[PDB]
Amino acid sequence: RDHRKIGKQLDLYHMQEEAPGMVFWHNDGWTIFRELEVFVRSKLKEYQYQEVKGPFMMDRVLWEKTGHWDNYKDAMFTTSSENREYCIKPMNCPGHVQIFNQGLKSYRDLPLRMAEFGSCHRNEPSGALHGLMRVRGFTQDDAHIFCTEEQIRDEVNACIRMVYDMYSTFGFEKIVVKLSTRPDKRIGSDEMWDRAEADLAVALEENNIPFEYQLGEGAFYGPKIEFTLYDCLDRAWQCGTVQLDFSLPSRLSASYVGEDNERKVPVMIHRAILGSMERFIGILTEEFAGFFPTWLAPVQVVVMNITDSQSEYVNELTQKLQNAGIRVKADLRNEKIGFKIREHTLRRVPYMLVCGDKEVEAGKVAVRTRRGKDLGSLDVNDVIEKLQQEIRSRSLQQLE
Amino acid sequence: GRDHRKIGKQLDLYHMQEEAPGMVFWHNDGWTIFRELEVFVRSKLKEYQYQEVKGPFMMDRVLWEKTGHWDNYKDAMFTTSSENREYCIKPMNCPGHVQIFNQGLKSYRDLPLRMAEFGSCHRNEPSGALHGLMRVRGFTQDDAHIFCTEEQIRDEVNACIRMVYDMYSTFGFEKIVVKLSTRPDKRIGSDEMWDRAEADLAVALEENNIPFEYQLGEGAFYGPKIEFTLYDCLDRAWQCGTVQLDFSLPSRLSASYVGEDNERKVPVMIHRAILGSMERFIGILTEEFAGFFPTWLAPVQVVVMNITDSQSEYVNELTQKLQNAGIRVKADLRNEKIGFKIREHTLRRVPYMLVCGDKEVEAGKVAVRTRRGKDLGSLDVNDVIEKLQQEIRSRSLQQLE
Ligand SMILES: C[C@@H](O)[C@H](N)C(=O)N[C@@H](CNC(=O)CCn1cnc2cc(Br)c(Cl)cc2c1=O)c1cccc(-c2ccccc2)c1
Ligand SMILES: C[C@@H](O)[C@H](N)C(=O)N[C@@H](CNC(=O)CCn1cnc2cc(Br)c(Cl)cc2c1=O)c1cccc(-c2ccccc2)c1
Ligand SMILES: [Zn+2]
Ligand SMILES: [Zn+2]
Repeated sequence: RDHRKIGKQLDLYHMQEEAPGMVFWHNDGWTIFRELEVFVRSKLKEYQYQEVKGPFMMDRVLWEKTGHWDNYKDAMFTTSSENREYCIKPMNCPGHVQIFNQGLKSYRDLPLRMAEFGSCHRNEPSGALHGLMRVRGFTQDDAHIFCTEEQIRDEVNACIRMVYDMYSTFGFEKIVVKLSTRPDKRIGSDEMWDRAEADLAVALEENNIPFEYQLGEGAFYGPKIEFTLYDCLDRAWQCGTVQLDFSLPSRLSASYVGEDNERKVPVMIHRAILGSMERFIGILTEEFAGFFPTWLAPVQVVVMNITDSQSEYVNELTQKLQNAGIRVKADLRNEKIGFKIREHTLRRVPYMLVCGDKEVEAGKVAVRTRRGKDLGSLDVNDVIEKLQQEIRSRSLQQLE
Repeated sequence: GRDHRKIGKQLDLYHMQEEAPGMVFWHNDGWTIFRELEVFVRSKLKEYQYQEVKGPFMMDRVLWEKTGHWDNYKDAMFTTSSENREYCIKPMNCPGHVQIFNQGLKSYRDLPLRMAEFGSCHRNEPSGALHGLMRVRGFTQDDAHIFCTEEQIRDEVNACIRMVYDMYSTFGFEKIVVKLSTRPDKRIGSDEMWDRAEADLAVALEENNIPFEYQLGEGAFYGPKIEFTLYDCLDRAWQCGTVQLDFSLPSRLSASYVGEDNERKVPVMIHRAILGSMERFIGILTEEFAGFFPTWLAPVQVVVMNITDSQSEYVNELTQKLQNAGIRVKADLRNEKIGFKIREHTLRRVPYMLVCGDKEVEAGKVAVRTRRGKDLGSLDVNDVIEKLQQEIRSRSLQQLE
């Protein structure tokens, strides 16, 4: 269950000293990444999020207005052109505010939910880098909700539901929840923090989620909820964050025309659920020990003949699976069926569809799992229908 | 007028600002177009048997010095530093593709190896020269590098040419000008290697019956090239596609494979992009169609609306059915005149406006209006869904008539 070992074995990715903590995604690795993106996109649609894409770099002057420069400039990559200094984006929030600030906004536009697969770069110490877990370049399943003070509870409620919804897909049901309260140094009144902490608390209560306080660990600019999932080894992974922000919109001149016709500053909610896509792929690799659920598998089905005699039946079946939208390969090599099964088992291919004379003659196929189980000979169309359902449902469980 | 800048703002596709010169903020509807263009390219990558990879955003100046690009183009590169080490923000994807190729033992059986990437490139271009989506600092290349043997070059150039015209024809671009650039004075390799390389490009074009003009002496140091310039409906020239042979970079970056003789051999590299800059191509398409995108590219493909509050449930039902069919659809149940609603969706360039009166609800039908203003009449819901699915899946340039 070492993602670095499994990563090399299944040709998913590699790292080099020429680019510390920045992943070279190979074909099969990039297939997993993209299917994870497709999955998160389906949830973005289901929870009424926009999806945007921001530039990689923006003027340091803009980043100075955020307050991040003074506190995190040493963790930021910088580059200059024509006597102007640009920061390579470590976060997507300022970029999202720039898009919000294009066009006059009304209370009618709120809540405005803006998601991005945000490419972030952090100048992390090289010596502390570790595989996909501790990197310099990562992709955040990021979103910023612009909303009224009155909309916070409902919007945080929806974030909590989305968190549990997405973790459950991967078989993560043990979640530890922590609400971080007002720190010693903070902006706004004690009243603002009372209401803000209460909003996070009520949202968790509305979802029947038990939690505990991290007293005084809240950010300068608002309280947060943190979600720690536990893998099958009972190891803790902090992935999910919901962070209230009463600072950044004001700092970056974000406003909307209220129902009272007065100009108002929107509340900002930061949330990531997976956190780092790269890290989450790392966690899944170790969770499944490379046995990715069928919907995530680089190659989902290998169709294979026992002898040369079934080659054309394999070709027809491989085309049928291709047409069904399944990631399929034909193994037509002049090798023992045992040799083929062993190789594709080692490559963690969910299903091996074996075609002998008996299968061809009956219009059936013999189904073998990477777990070494023989499901027997089944109707081709019934198997294809079943594989499609398992893939569409993003099921953790293989055919019975 | 068909200014991509004007349409980009009007349809909420993108914006650019002084704090990020020549770099694009893609808004929801613009990012929808970008992603559909990506889906299209990926369909071709599968058909033409390409792998798809993702490389790091930055790599050590030391490696960029090995390529030779540093000496020639250091001023056009963005650089950043960490722990007394200088890094270049990648202006090209080729060195990264070699890095992935160099991982794992390669044999002649692995060739041709076709490696594609939607490659984030950055060029430190003069800020005064930037304009719209056409000249930018940050762009995305529909890039690929083919690692092949000398013998495989002609066949791989042939497939590249077919892919180029396949993609350009999808968008209705049939006027393509082609230029073959031959050996310069300072070049690598034998006169014989250049003889074979130039012939491979020429014969590939001739066999495809592609008229081309030679650009004698204008080829690169490291090999000859074909360039494809497409013309829009205003007869403006856009150089988008390149097929560039490279007998230099694989050697420079220690690329090798085990030949059939079990001896180490340097692979030939083919650089190829078809759209060129994805951002620029979207700009070209925005102007070509004047924001009237073909249905498959349209941010919102269908709007379903009611005549009274009686049909509001039937509209919601039809809206869900269209969504399940894989169509980008929205319901408009607002208390506004039908003439007001249809004008808003026509201005937003929605291909199809589906209207539900009592006659439509009763018959299980829907009235279909095109954004051009053609009334196709009251048609069977399932007939309409299947017609829309076919138009989208075929990526048809034309709407139902
Ligand atoms: C959800 C986003 O919209 C939000 N902007 C954000 O990135 N929040 C952080 C957690 N928040 C913080 O970490 C705040 C403190 N902090 C820390 N390091 C920084 C480093 C830089 Br270079 C800059 Cl500019 C700011 C900060 C900063 O504010 C966050 C939330 C969830 C997962 C992860 C994460 C987990 C594992 C790997 C990578 C990232 C990070
Ligand atoms: C297809 C890729 O695999 C290949 N690497 C590549 O990018 N080729 C260039 C055309 N090639 C050249 O232009 C070669 C000369 N050149 C010029 N400027 C550079 C600037 C830098 Br900063 C560096 Cl590092 C290298 C070069 C370089 O080699 C190419 C090909 C097709 C469209 C476009 C393009 C068209 C419009 C906008 C943006 C890009 C560019
Ligand atoms: Zn944020
Ligand atoms: Zn290249």
